[PDB]
Amino acid sequence: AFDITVVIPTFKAEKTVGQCLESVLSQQGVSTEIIVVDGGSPDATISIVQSFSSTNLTIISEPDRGIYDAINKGVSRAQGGMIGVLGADDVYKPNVLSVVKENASRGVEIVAGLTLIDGQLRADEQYRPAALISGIPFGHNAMFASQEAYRKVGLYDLAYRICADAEWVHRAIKSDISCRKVEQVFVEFGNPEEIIAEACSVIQRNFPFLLKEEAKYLLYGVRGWGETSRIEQILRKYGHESVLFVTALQEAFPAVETAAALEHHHHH
Ligand SMILES: C[C@@H]1O[C@H](OP(=O)(O)OP(=O)(O)OC[C@H]2O[C@@H](n3cnc4c(=O)[nH]c(N)nc43)[C@H](O)[C@@H]2O)[C@@H](O)[C@H](O)[C@@H]1O
Repeated sequence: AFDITVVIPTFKAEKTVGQCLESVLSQQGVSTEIIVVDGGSPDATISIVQSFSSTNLTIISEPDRGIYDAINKGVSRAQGGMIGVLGADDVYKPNVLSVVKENASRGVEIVAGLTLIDGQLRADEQYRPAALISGIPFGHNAMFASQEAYRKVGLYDLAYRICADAEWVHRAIKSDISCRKVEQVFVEFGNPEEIIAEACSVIQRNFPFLLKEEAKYLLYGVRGWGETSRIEQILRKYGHESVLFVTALQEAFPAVETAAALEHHHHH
């Protein structure tokens, strides 16, 4: 019934929710449903959300198990053709929703754009198997996914409080969900061991034969935070387990092509 659904999880968002909503309601060229999933804010959040045009805006306000629980409730109710998720500290840039509608017109399942963070572009990676030894390849708040993409992939895994976004996109890649990356900014905004722990866990969900430290090595290698002289060793160790894994490494690290060809030849 709507081109776009925007799911906005909120808790105590009074300082910025107005700006968030203004970036959504101002979007021209589309019909947009907004679902605000509030976790029981005691501040001005609900009143401010109510200060906007309510025609296509639903407010859920009730306790939840966190951001991704709230997102799941919103996604589950969404009626739009493409579904985006915006945090209250985020803004969509002008004309972004019309750009999503235009770029979704041939039936791609995910349309993702660029993200501006503290005035710099997020260092995005390609949506491909190489992302499976990394994190989320684009900003989650720059992502729009269709009803069918959510039906096929499913919901966000609440076990991940930091990286459920990455884990969902990794599932999309593994499920061969189609994706179109648009080279335009869609969204603007401004404990490391826990983040690293979750990111390594997400990678092991793709490749369960990896030790945590090997998942970490691969993540740091693809992101450029660490060295790569052990990639070939990792490839020899596990290549036989999974053609997807061999593919992921040869994409991430094209210099290991001669060794990856050898894994393919012997095992796949
Ligand atoms: C929206 C998500 O934000 C993540 O940023 P991440 O710093 O964790 O989370 P924050 O930026 O602090 O909060 C994100 C949004 O969720 C709301 N919020 C925070 N906690 C809760 C909660 O317990 N329940 C509900 N209903 N709302 C909550 C907050 O008001 C804000 O709009 C991204 O990493 C994800 O990719 C996605 O963009």
